[PDB]
Amino acid sequence: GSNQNNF
Ligand SMILES: [Zn+2]
Repeated sequence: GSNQNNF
């Protein structure tokens, strides 16, 4: 799957 981190 794809992963996104938005700090
Ligand atoms: Zn993955």
